Amino acid sequence: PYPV
Repeated sequence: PYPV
């Protein structure tokens, strides 16, 4: 989530 950061990025994924």
